[PDB]
Amino acid sequence: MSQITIQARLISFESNRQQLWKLMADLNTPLINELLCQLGQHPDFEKWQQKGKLPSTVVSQLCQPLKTDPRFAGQPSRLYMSAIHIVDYIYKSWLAIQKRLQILLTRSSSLPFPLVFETNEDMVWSKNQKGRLCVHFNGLSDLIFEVYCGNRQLHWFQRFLEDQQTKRKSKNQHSSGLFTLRNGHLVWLEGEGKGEPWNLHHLTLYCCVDNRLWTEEGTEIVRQEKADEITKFITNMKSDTQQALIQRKQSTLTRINNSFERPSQPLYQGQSHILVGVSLGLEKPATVAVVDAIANKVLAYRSIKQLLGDNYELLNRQRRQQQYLSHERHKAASELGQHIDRLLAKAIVALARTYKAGSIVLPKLGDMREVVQSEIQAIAEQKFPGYIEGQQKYAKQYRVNVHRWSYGRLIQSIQSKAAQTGIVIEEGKQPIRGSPHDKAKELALSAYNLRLTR
RNA sequence: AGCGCCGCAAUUCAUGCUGCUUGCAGCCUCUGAAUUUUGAAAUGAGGGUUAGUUUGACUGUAUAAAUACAGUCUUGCUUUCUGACCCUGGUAGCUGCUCCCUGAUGCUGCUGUCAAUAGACAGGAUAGGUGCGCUCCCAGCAAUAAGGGGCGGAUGUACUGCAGUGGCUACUGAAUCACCCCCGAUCAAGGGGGAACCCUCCAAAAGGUGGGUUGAAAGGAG
Repeated sequence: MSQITIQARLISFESNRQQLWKLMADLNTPLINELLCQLGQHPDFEKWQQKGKLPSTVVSQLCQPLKTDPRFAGQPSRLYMSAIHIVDYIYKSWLAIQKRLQILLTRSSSLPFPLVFETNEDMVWSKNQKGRLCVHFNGLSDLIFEVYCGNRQLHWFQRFLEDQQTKRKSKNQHSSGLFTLRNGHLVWLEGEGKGEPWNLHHLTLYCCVDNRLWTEEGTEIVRQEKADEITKFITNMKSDTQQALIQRKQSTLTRINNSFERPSQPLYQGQSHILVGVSLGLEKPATVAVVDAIANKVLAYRSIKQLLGDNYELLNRQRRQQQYLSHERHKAASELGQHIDRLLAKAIVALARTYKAGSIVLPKLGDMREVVQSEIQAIAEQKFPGYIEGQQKYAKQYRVNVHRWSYGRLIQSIQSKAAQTGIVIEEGKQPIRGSPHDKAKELALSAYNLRLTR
């Protein structure tokens, strides 16, 4: 469930970029547009409106005659299935957002639609004579691409090259599914300026990798899980296609037994009894309570001011920017909230790792709006005792001065960082009319009680 | 006057210390939370300017672990703050809305000089405020059928008045720099020299050789 996106820039000759632009803009983009129009006019679209799913079999069965079409004749079938995967993902996202919010539905832009790659054997690496990390995809392999990236992204490509060399050196005796690659995305970045379009817009690649494949212990865990799943499926099954499938599965099981030359790092196994709870508020948007959960003595209290080491002014800056943006919208973004959420996630994960924590609880996003409203109400009578005009005025002022804190982004960041480290994530009921530190402590004890009962 | 925010005193607490009784007694030396104060420490600023520095990876030793140290490679992807730079615009076109009063609401307000009133000339954002911003007030103005008061042309109840407003395109160009310059490149490859600090060696010393510092961070895409 955990994936990491690695970004890189692709540099090649002018003729190479010209060929790619002539191959995508004039072929793939009209492909995407025409299948979007076809599914819009497809008679089963109305039936598919009810259920938020779309199998790829029907899309392939409606798309394969375009392979031999004169306008779209020259293109690898891998790019065609990339296009159908892209349209499937886009339509699934459209169904998801329509169901969440519960025609033509076509928009346009300047950069060409991307290129996907689910399999990993097609994308092949090589070492340049200069020393760069060249990549050549399966199909049009005579055209070379140079990869450029930062210091914290080059070692993943080094591991990709090492995996390729190990695969080709051992006569393909190693497992292909054990590679760190998950997905590959080929996009552009809207290069500004004037001139030739192919020489103006940069080309970039995103590689989806798995956290549990970088270290050795993760690679033993994942191969043990895969072997257990394969054996369980075989015993469940214990028909030429199914037969060939079972020999392929046993062949992959044999391939798994071979070990990769990967670095060894000790695995983190947090204690089950130790708990960490995080409470999301407004006056104190994030509070942390590290509790033993066995005896009612709390190991650690942490307010948000201590979490951001020499970064507390960033919260005030983001609040001011949010207020200004709300005022601007009321008349008719720097994306700092994402950075603050990621900083908070890193700080909380570091705090949990310091205290040997293994379980952390977060409030649920859906039912915490009433929690925010009750916190506003509680601080309203906190400021003014009993005259309802005072509480109403204070609530209006406090709402206009400070707005929401983008809780869902924080939830996603915490989940991603915990999955990167290996800390269990739980949910619980946030209590009402209590101190935020006491709120976090009560949430942690409630989470421990729920885990004990369930 | 009131709202949020940064921190100064004092009280309490510990999420800190003193001892081990490993949860209890005391305290604020460091670090944080709650409470009255006030305008003495901090937050705070319009638009951009990089192949930007750092937060990297692997191999071992101390450490149960975090963490520190020694050896090798290195890269330019996307961002958050901070430091420095010019400026509040020019060339040509397109487009929305329009009498007085009372309004919710919105715009403006930096310094010195020529015209009291239109506009320019230079510096420069320490842009009108209690320490700073804010749908909040300080004056002017603007617009909307939010209402009232209408008048002329118009047979007409419809329409127009009683010269302004904001937005979009191609060039221009100011940064194209993280100590600062020069050289061709910004689909690509760096080199040379210079001023300041620290360590070691030569060196009575001056000075030179070898190394490091010339800011810190975050990243799963959609």
